[PDB]
Amino acid sequence: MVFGTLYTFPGDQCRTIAIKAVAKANGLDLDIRETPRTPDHLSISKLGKVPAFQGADSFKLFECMAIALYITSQNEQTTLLGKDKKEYAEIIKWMSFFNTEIVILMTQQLLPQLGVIPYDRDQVEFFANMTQRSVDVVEEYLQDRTFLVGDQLSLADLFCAGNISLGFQFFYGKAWRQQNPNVSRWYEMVCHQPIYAAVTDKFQLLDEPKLTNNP
Amino acid sequence: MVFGTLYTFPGDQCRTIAIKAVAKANGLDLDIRETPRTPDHLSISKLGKVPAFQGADSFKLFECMAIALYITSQNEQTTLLGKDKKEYAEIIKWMSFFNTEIVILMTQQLLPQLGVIPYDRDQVEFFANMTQRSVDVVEEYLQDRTFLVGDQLSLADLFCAGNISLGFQFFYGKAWRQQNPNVSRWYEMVCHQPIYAAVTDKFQLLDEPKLTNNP
Ligand SMILES: CC[C@@H](C/C=C/C1=C(C)C(=O)[C@]2(O1)C(=O)N[C@@](OC)(C(=O)c1ccccc1)[C@@H]2O)SC[C@H](NC(=O)CC[C@H](N)C(=O)O)C(=O)NCC(=O)O
Ligand SMILES: CC[C@@H](C/C=C/C1=C(C)C(=O)[C@]2(O1)C(=O)N[C@@](OC)(C(=O)c1ccccc1)[C@@H]2O)SC[C@H](NC(=O)CC[C@H](N)C(=O)O)C(=O)NCC(=O)O
Ligand SMILES: [Co+2]
Ligand SMILES: [Co+2]
Repeated sequence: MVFGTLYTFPGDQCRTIAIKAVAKANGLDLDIRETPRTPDHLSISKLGKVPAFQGADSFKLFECMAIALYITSQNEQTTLLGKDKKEYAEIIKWMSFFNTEIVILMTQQLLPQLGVIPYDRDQVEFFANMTQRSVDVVEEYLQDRTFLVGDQLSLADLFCAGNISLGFQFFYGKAWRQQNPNVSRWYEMVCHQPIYAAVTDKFQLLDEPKLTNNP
Repeated sequence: MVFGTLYTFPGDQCRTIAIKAVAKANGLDLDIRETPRTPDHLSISKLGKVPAFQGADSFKLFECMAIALYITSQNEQTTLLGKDKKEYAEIIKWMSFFNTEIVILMTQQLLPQLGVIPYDRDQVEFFANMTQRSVDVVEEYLQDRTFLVGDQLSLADLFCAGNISLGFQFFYGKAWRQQNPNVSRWYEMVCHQPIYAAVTDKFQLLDEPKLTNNP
């Protein structure tokens, strides 16, 4: 049957992509609800947050790290969670760093520029630079690394790549990628991994950013 | 020997307490560096963030979820990570919810009121209410629950309780706890668990908040 239901947004969502990806790779069918905050969704996430999950099990879950790990752990033969205890902890590290130090800061750079949230050129400039100072850590770490953790694809590669896809959607044009070659290579590499390509729209990159910090 | 070194702040820190707690419970000695951002600390966390960890191993880690899980997983007999795959995912859920939807929002309520960060009565009021709307979820969930996950103490109880201790330090006086009985009971219960009491200053609660949203 269907393994469970996943509440999300239409298309590719930065906190959802890995969840779709490892579900397919683990052979778990999912019912994708692309309409958020129905009675069913609030039953899981009272604050109405995407992603939210409920199994056929009828087991309930928010948050994205928890859902991704849950679905992944289903296959006991998976190689997406590290060789050993250290690589696992490392997978946890990158997943938490990307989700709090990159997505949360990039969100406050972005929403004002879409008119969701009040706009202040200086607030937005702050977040843009705080977001990039966190991405700079990854650029640097990836100097002469292929994968975020260990020597093969992990959940961190999938989950993090899906996270940072927010920036490739709006801000990271050719210039930015010239300037940030390792993150760009690694991101473009994870996007072409079949597990990840299978559950996403066609790969596409900005030429110029869709956004600069104008209102 | 010492199992590793932990960079933190002096005294009880909301993202550090569980890490100390499960290290002791697992019989791992830790060298506690209470002076952040030395050359050694930046070697782990280039952004200078607490907690950061390095084993005698010389294995390196930030972020707090990753460190806590790493140290905990050391004992293969631990009961702090759930009976099964669901309870594990649940432990991951509460750890991520407390760390992003409570600590991050409570931080922006708090820092302006300490003068770390610019102050705007309305910005602070926003965060205060967004912080409480996330805590309300826990109040509600804990109605007729003892532990966050399963039927015994887990890492989520320890880690989350340490997180929310920020609020008990500054904002949550007798009034607040009258108003929010389940979170209060559960917090006060985790603080009296010996594993957690062992690595903290004496238990103490506000009468009146140390802070209201004045500058
Ligand atoms: C970037 C992709 C996300 C879109 C974000 C939307 C968003 C809105 C709208 C919004 O109000 C905000 O982000 C948010 O959710 N909280 C927010 O305002 C309080 C914020 O600044 C913040 C949150 C947490 C910590 C610090 C600041 C911000 O303005 S993905 C869709 C959203 N998902 C999540 O937020 C899940 C997060 C959780 N940690 C997890 O599963 O990992 C979402 O559902 N937003 C709708 C909403 O009303 O909250
Ligand atoms: C609440 C206990 C924390 C104290 C927070 C201090 C703090 C300062 C100072 C600061 O600038 C800020 O919080 C921060 O770190 N980033 C911040 O500004 C960009 C912010 O608003 C934010 C961060 C992330 C997502 C959204 C917003 C905010 O003003 S604990 C000590 C601090 N630890 C961490 O931040 C670790 C977080 C990581 N996810 C993890 O290990 O889990 C710390 O070291 N702060 C110092 C600093 O300069 O960053
Ligand atoms: Co650079
Ligand atoms: Co109430």
